[PDB]
This record gives sequence, C-alpha cells and structure tokens, in this order.
Amino acid sequence: PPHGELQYLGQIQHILRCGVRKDDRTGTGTLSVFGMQARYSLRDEFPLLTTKRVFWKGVLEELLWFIKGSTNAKELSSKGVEGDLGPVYGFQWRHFGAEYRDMESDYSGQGVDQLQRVIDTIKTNPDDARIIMCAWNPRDLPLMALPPCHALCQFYVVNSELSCQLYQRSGDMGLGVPFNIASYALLTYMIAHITGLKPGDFIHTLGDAHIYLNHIEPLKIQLQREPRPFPKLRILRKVEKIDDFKAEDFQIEGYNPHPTIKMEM
Amino acid sequence: PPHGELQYLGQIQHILRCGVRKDDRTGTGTLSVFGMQARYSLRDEFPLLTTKRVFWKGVLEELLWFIKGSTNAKELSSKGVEGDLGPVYGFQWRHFGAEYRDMESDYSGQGVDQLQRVIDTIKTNPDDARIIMCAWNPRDLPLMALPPCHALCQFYVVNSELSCQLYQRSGDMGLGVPFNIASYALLTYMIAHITGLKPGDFIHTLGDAHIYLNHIEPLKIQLQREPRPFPKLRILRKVEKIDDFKAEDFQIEGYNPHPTIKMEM
Repeated sequence: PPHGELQYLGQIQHILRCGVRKDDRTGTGTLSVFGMQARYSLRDEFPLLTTKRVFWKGVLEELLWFIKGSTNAKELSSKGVEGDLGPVYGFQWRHFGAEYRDMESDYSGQGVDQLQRVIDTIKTNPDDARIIMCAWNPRDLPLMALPPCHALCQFYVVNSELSCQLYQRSGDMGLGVPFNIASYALLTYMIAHITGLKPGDFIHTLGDAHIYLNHIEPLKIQLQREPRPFPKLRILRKVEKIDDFKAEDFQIEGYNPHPTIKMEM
Repeated sequence: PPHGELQYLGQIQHILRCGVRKDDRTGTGTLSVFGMQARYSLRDEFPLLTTKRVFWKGVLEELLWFIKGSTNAKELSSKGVEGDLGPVYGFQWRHFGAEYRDMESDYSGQGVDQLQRVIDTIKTNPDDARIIMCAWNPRDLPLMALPPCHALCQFYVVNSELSCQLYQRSGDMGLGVPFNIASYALLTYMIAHITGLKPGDFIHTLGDAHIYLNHIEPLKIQLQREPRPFPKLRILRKVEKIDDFKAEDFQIEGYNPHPTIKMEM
C-alpha cells in the first residue's frame, strides 16, 4: 500500500512535465493543469507532508482562528503566526450571509452557522448528501451579484467513519496545497471527534492546479526526497463543542520530515 | 492511449468490489464510494458511452430545454422525450436568484444569467478562475436558508481550448452518470463554439458515487463489453448566440454502441 504523499509528488511531476504556461490575475507566470484529485487516509495516521517540514503550528492556530469566526489579524499574530481583515473565511463559516460591519461588532445569532450546521446534520442524518459548507474569496463579494464560491467542503459518513472532500477552484501546488491538506484533514479530525465518529478519508480536488515559476527549482529538489511514514494526530481531551477546542488539545506524534523548503510567496 | 470509457468501467468495478452499503433518502439501497474523478478528451471525439446505447436525442433535447430556461414539462415531451416543473435547472441557469412565479410568467432581465455570464467571462478574461455556474435541487430551496448547491460546472481556457469540470455532490453511476457525461460534454462543445474556442477536456468529479442494488446485475454484464472508439460530434452551422442552437444543428457521427441496457429508475 503506497504512501499517500506519492500522489502529491506525482501531481507535481505531472504539472512540471505536462502543465501549460498560464498567467494568474497578478500576471505572475504558472505551469497549469485543470482537474486533479488525491485521497489521503485519515485512519490511524495524519497527512502532514514529510518531503518538507510543514508549519504545523500555523495550520493549527489558523484553523482555530477560523472556527472562532474572527476577523482580527492581531488575534492570529499574537499566537505567533488595523487588524481588521474583512469577511474572511471564519466569518463566512460561522455567520454566512450576514452583512459584515466591524471586527468588534457582535454577530451572535446572525447569519447561517455553516460549521455548526454540518455538525448538526451529521448528528441528525449522517446519510444526507447535503453536508456541505462553502467559502468565498472576500475580494469577489463586491465584484458582482452572487459570485461563485472559492472552495467547498462536502462531508460523508459510512460505517461510523467521517470523510471530507475539499474542492478548490484553484490551488497553489507548491505553497498552498500541503498546508491545506493538513488544515482540512485537521478539520475532519475535529468534526469526527465532536460527532463521535472516526476519521475516514480526506479527498482533495482541484480545478486549476498550478505551480508558480519560481517554485519549479525547489519542487524539483523536493521530488528527489522519499516520504517518511505519516505521523499520527492525538486529541488529548474529550471535547463536546467545536468552539471548545484549543491548540493544547492536539498532539502530533512521530513527525519526521525532510528539511524546510522556502517557496517565495 | 487507452479508451476514455475504461475509466467509467473501472469506477463501476471499483464500487462493486469495494463500495459500502448505504441507503439513499428514499431508503433504497446502494453500494457507495466517496470521491471520484474521470477525464474525457473532447479533442476530435465526443464521449457518448459505447458499452450501452445512450439516448442521445434525450440528452440533446433536454440540454436545449435547460438553455431556454423553461419550466414547462410539455415543452420537453413534445420533442419526444400541469406541466409546471418549478424552478428547475434551466430557470436557475438563466434566472439565478429570481423569485419563481409561473412557468408562463415573464422573467426577462430577472435574476443572474449564469450561463451568459460564463460565456461573457470567457470572452473578457479567459484566464479568470471564477468561470463557474451552479445548480440546486429544487426540493432543497424551501428546506433551509442558503442550501448548498447540487452541482457546479467550472470552465477553464488555455491554448484556445475550453475545458469543463462538473462536480456533483452525488452521482447515480448506472443511470445518471453516462447521461451527464454526454450532457456536459455537449454543453462544453456549445460554449466552445460560441466563444471561438476548441473543446479540450471534460472532467467529471463526484462526492457520493453510488450504484443502486438493482443495477448490479446489468452493470456486471456491461463490464464484459469492450468499448468501441468514441463517435464525433459535428456542429453543422455557424452559431453566434447560445440561445440560437437547435437540435438540427448537431450531428453525431460514427456512434457504434453495444445494445441498450435497461436500468430500473
């Protein structure tokens, strides 16, 4: 049974070999392929990539900040990772459809709590095919009426196992993708924990899968590296509500990665 | 270069072999797998499956009916495939967000024309990563505020080639999937024609990919059949607007399928 990380490495190689030159909205060049998918088991292991050191603390702290529904940058930097960030992902997760005012405003009971709704739906009908939440790039919101989402997460339950599929309309393969694999795998562990299920698979699906030109050389070196067995993720405490999770509740065990690779943002 | 239909057949086989028993909302049993993807080239061929005869006339007539924005069942049966169907896919495509009244009402300039917006976006910025349209199951609309979509189509342009990715949150592999491959591949040919591009790939991505229990025996027989080379699709007329297409503008050439397989709906 091959290491799950071989999928990521195969995809990078495929884009390098077969990808087409295409510019992003900033005009920076990429190599691009449309339509990709990879499946990472969450059963007794956690897919934090090992062919380079992934910044786990940032993954964990950022996700917890999303879950809080915060729109304050300072609330994130203080953890070690003015300040008003607008209706970012967290606000959309917990207060979907609410008119954003101030980051200091009170949004209690305003908008749709997509995150709690996913959890509530898992509890009331685990077979439901509508267990979905979506997020938008904030810049899209005033651009047009009813802009399309940037990403969606669909959840699925069978045999007491929770799976999650993340569809992103575009994915930065060098910098963004490894981080997001960890991030949504972590989210699935949290939701599984809350709903009394065990984690199953995390499936990552992309529209425009691209590599920035300045990431090509570092990525070619990363490809020469053999994956080490994935670590495990332990939740150290019995937790009842998703808002109750804290960074100290989580422990990554046996993470043995290759050295950090810097990719220019 | 293997026949594209081998993907569909491999997926069916995988679900039969590895799928888990799971009930649909009607309580009818299925075998289910979460997360699938397949890529069908549209370059000089058209993916109308050959291991069974697919009803091309129904695909073509239904799509044209969607494009019209019609909510009248009679307007479809009359082509050979009371009558008020509600805010079905066509209404959502052309009048997204508009309050549905009567199927005889006048919706001119009401709602967002998602379909024309996709076309307009392809023409104004083919690199845009937001070239997306979405559809909802009508039954979901009064269920909750802001229900998630049932399907989305993302388009992508590179080297003068148009590709389309259809993500459906669930897919009936026996009956629905072959029909939808033809349907969205056809939609991509139409949009490509309108925008002066050539068709590239159609990528079909599923959340809950399932086979109904009563389709298992027919599908096992279908698996014994070797695909014949895909047919071609010809557009017979230069057409300028998507609303101008008629069924007579299209010609399937060299379709040589195995016999019809009946699957109980």
